[PDB]
Amino acid sequence: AAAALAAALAQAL
Repeated sequence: AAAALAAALAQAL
């Protein structure tokens, strides 16, 4: 998840 979520955030912002 750490990977999944970090990327989620990066892209969102």
